[PDB]
Amino acid sequence: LKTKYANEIIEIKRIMGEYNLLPDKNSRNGLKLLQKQADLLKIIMEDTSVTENTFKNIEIAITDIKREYYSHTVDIEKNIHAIWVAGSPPESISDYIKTFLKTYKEFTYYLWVDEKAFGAAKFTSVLKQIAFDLACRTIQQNTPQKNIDFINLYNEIRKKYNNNPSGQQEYLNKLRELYATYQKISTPLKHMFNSFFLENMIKLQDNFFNYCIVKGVTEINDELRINYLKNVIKLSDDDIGNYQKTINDNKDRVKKLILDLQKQFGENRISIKDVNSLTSLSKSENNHNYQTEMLLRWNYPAASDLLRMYILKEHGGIYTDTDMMPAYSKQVIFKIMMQTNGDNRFLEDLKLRRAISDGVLRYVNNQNIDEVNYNEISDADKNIIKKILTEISKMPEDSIFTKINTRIPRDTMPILRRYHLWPDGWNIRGLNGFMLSHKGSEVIDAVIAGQNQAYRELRRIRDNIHSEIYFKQTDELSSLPDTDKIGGILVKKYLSGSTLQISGPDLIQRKMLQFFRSRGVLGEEFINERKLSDKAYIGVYKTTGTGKYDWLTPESIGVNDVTPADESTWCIGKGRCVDDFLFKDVSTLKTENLPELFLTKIDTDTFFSQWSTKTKKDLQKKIQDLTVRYNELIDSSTIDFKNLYEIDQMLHMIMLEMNDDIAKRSLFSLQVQISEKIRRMTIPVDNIINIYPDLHKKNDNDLSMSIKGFLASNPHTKINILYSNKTEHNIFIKDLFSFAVMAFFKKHNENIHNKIQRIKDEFKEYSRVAIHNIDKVIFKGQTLDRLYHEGYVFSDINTLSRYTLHGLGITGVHTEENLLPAPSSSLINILKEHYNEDEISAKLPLAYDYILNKKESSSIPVEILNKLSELPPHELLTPVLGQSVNPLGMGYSSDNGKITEQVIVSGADGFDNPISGLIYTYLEDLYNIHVRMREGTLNSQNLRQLLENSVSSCFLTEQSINKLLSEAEKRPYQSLTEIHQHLTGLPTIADATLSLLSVGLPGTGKLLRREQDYGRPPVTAIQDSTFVLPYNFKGIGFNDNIISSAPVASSLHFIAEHAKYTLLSWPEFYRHHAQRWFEMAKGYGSQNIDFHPQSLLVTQEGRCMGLALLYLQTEDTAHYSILQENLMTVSALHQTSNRDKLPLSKDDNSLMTRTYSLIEMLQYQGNKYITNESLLHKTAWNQERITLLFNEKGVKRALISTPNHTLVLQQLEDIYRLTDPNFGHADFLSPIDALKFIEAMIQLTPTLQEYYGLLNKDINKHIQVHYAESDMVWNKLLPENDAGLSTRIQHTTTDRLANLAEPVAVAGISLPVKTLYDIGATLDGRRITSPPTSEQIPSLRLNGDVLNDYLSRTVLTPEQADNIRKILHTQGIRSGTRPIDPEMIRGTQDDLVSSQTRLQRQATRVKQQLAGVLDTLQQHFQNIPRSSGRHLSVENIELADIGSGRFNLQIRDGETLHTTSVEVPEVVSRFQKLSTMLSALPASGIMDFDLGMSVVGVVQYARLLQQGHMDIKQLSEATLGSMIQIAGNKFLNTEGIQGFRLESAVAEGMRSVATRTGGTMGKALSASARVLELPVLETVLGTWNLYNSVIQLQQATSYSETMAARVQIAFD
Ligand SMILES: [Mn+2]
Repeated sequence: LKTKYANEIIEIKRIMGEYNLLPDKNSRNGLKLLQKQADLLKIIMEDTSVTENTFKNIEIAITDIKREYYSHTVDIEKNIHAIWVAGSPPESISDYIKTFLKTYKEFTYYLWVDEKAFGAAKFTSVLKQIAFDLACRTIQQNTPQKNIDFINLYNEIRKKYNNNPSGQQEYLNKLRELYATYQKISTPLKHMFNSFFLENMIKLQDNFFNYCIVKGVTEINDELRINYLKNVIKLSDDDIGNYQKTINDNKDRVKKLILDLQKQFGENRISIKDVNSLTSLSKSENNHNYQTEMLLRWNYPAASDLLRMYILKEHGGIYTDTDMMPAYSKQVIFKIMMQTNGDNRFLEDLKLRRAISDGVLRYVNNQNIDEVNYNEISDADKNIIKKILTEISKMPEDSIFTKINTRIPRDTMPILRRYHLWPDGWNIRGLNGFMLSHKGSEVIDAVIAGQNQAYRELRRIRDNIHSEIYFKQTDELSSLPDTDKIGGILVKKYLSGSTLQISGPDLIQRKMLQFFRSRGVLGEEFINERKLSDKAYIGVYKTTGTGKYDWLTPESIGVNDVTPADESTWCIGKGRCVDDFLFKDVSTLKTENLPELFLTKIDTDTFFSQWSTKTKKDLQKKIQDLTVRYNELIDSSTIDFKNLYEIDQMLHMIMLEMNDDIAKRSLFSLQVQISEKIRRMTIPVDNIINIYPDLHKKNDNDLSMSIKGFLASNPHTKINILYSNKTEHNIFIKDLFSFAVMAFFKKHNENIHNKIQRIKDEFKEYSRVAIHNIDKVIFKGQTLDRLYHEGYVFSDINTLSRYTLHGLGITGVHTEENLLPAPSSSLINILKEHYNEDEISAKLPLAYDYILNKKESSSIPVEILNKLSELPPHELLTPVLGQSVNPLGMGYSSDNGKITEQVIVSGADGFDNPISGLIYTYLEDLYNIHVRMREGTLNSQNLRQLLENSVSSCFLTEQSINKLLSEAEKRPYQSLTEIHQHLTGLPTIADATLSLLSVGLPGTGKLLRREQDYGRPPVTAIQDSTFVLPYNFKGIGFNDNIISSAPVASSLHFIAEHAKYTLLSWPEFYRHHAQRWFEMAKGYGSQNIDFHPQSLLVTQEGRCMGLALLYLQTEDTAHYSILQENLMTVSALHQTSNRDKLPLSKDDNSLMTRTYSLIEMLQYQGNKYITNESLLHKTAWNQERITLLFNEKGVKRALISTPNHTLVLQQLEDIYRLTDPNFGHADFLSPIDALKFIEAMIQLTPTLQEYYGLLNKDINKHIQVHYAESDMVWNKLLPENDAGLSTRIQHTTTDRLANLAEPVAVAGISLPVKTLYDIGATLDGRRITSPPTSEQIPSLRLNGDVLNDYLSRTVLTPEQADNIRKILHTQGIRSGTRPIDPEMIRGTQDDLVSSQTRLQRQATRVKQQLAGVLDTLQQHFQNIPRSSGRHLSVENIELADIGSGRFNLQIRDGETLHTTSVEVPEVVSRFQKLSTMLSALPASGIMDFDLGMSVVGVVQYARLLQQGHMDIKQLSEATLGSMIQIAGNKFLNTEGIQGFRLESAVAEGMRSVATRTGGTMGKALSASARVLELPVLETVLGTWNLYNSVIQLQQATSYSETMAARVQIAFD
């Protein structure tokens, strides 16, 4: 290994030198160097070819390095810190302090006192009262089927006790009894009472922080709290007096105690330190978690969990709790051991150590020994303990207690260890009640970061809007602050008044374990069995080779934890019912000042109630103008940025033009509501991931693994690996020039080409993987093009690339690191059964290796692998689909609350994206500054001119320009991110996006920026992460844990290869069943039946879930109608876009893309929900049960799922609306009729039953019903941003143009703009949306396809036909579209309009039917085993059966393979109808005009085909023509005339029909027959030949559309 490891050997020399050149080796940097060289030695020994001598040398080097690390120890500062809980009686405290001052001679006792939080207990009690009352109100209102006895009794007791406020104890005891009653409530109700209470309290805390923002205060005190209370609840003077009395009493108590102890021990010996004098308290990243802890705490008599951390970090020394006692000395413990005849029960039993410690306390402080509480102790033990105390009371006060070791290892915090004799055995655990550390310790930083992360995870309940409520997770000691358990603890404490911990000893132990693991090799002695070891604690008692532990000479001297005043000891006595309580009536809450919990509109009558007269008379007019727009913005289901910008800008201006305080508060409430709305409306994300690899690392295994994982996560994901060749080329030139400063070209080119070709070939067979060259999609005038041209090399270039590719239209998730899809809940549940929560993250790489690839390793049990193979890969991983981002259009990965640029999730196509434009402009400005600095020609005035007319000028401050000029003079060539950092003082452009937004969104943007300092997530941060880093498997979200809260797996619905319907023939399904649908609905009692069939999804993938969920969002008739119209419009647009292959305007295209992305995300989410029993209750189909649900259990919405389809049942108003996406909806008076109709509809009709998936199946066991426990669950699951599909009627370009009444003059004639757009008027390759100016009129062009469709749909007047012919003649047909022959364009008179319309309708119907017929023929022809080539060559067709359309088709395959069976009754039945109506025409006064026209069209199409004279498709079309001819011959040739032509017979029949009944119908029939008799028109044959020659080859469509176009040609 001396060759490969040679260079690293050089490295080790240098690290040794770094060890040698250390002024202070006892420092962090030296230890870092030590771990670096230890890891290098690890790398050396990991090589397989290592001799035994090298192993021994490495081992002794490791031992020496470990000894050197362990020798570097720090002597802690001589301080002792104790936190004074406001509610602490000094008589029980002072003694302990004296003890700690009599043994620790050279130590100063600092009592940390928070003067401004003396009254905070009452404030949090009032907040808790309000939150619980709100939770009770919402529970009662959300479950109106029954009244709750808990709520009734609770309101009863509160209201009754209002009479006697002085009876607090009477109230608290009755509340304990109330909790005893509450324990018997239903478990789902308990879960809702646990989620609500917590969410409401977090909301109230956030409201208080918002008030702190609006008052512009910097530090929070009691006066601020009292003013907030008076502004949120009516406060009388009595409660203010109570608050002040508590504050004064606390001040007097603390001053008296400190004065007494200072009189005894001296001035400087014991002192008071103010809590507010800590830098960490006001630190922004601590997020004011100290204030939040004051509210979310259940350990009342205990001290704060976060203050001790700050104190240890900023001061160092020893932190102790009040009731800790110094450990017993060696001599005293030895003597008590020998004086009790060897009975160790005295040194283990808690109830006895309590009495002994009480006696020692009384002796040390010269108090009466005989007064020791001796209860629950027998007389014999009492007497022996009495003699014990009398014997110890002779020993020198000095030799009664011991001290501890104040020399601790550098950057380590010892933690006391506690041993307890429970009845079940020995309980050993670490305690945060006694810590050692030193100032500037770094493990304290890790613990503080962990505490902040824990509070973030706790707040995740309210942060995540679409977060589930009902997870019945069992108690598992999860690292997650499991929200349900914490809410339960909080409710229990609020009700009764007296385990799990957010930031207790458990979290501290976890964080120290993680940090010591991160330390590396040298920490191996601080971790044992992947857990905290015995050397990370103090007080560890080694066992004496037996069951019990020897109490003489412990490994480390501890602290007497057991004391008569332990928090869990005296609490049997103190009732604590007055120190921390404030009973305030909540019914008088002022809802208008609470935007978090109540969304209110501008009620102009009551809004200006507390405003002063002058502010009213100045600003009321402007507010009244704002009223309607602001209410519209709030009530909208989408966010339009123009109105938001206008409203917010003018609200901010109004705020700036005011000096009041109440009106300022109301306007700030409006801004808060706006910001919350911005937070709520999330937009979907496209199923696209774009990885920008760094093509220089030695291994690409991570890239392949990431691509495989994202391919396996979902079968529709699109993956784009964007690499740039110019960037690599310029990097090569830069390396060669740097080498030249102080041959390989072919090697480098081969290396890059080989890597790119290898990644291309590994995923060659997958179409979803696209290897892209970035310098092939960017415009030449773009900033990136200039960056490549100049030779930009700086490492941030790729980040810029990402931003550019988002502005180019490439949406999705852009990333550089090799992301992996997050593991689903199923994989985690599988892994949990054989692993703990801390090993799952370690074993996940092996599981992913087994899922994506097929490798297995012995490090994982076989049963795990077998369980993993039983599930599909897409059921174990989370795909990119189903995600959502902020409406501002960009989200970023988070790292401890700071958003970074590892992952950029950029909205969805078609949605508004302001950040795109902002970053585009910013990148341009940075480029301009960079280029002007490149030549050194930048000065202050130029810098001002560059950024004018730009938002980035908001960063133009004097210090920023000064720094920019200084850095420009120091080094002219700086990367764009360096320019950004100089200009703004921000780390990343992601941080600058919000500041750029504030320009156009002032006030709201500033508010959202200010909320980041107060616990609220950044608005541009993704919360739920579906990705994990490949090297550490940590989610990239803000407040998520991938292990304990992994997302549920989504069920994927897979359908058969053959599609029963395609887009062309889909309307057949609606047409043939609509009438029977209506008849069934009307016969089952329906009174309102509406038909709005959908055409968005013609296949059953997703079981039409998406659409159904949309119909489930509506709660009102009006919203339902608006949604129905919008959906019909989008469906028509879809048919126009893809069935006809017609271009659309930009607005319509964006609307279609928005609706489609929303539908796909909704379908994914719905399919995920229905399969997970924790969220929606699923029941088998039973009419009585469902009626009981809809009548008794208060269920208002339900999803009825068949195997292949989904129906929606609602309870709008007082009627039950059953919605079928393919058939519209029906309205029923009672649920039972709706259920009967659903049963009949899905059961009776055979084609319906087969298509829905219920053929030959019992409907009582294959139809499921999914419903919610409470209606609010739907409000929690369904997204709020509908893209306006439910509130506002989206308008297509045609509707907008139809409103304009000004005509446009083209080619000398004037026609309306709507008609000009209809005929396909395009400017430079884009359909017009506005009246063209006179200059652009010559540039207009006519789209051939749109004009052809318009002609085939419209019955023009002769004058209009002349106008269109003239316009086409003077403008021409746009190149690449369908050429149109002017002879085709004609017009009809008034009397022949109905006939022409019916003919066009029949043409469409025949197109749709023949499409299905030809698909059937292709399917029948493809299942025939065919050898090499396409020589099927149908020998002979013959019509066999007359009633079912049986055609015997001999196939002359050459191998005598003959399939004489096919069922095509659509062709035969029309001719049967025509013949039977012709024969009985003299005896029937009925004439079917539509049937005649359809038959005429079919025979004309067959004539064109056969006159025109070798794969499956064209052969099947020729076969179809043959069967049309044969059926006509069979039905119209009554006698066997050899000289029989179908056209002549059909024409003669039409002529006889026309001559039997006169009129315009007869004239039209005669004209059709006349056309049939004569030879085909020259122009007709010309257009047919032109199509079949050039147009079919030009188009890439399948063959069905070409056949439909030909039959349309025939009908025209
Ligand atoms: Mn305690």
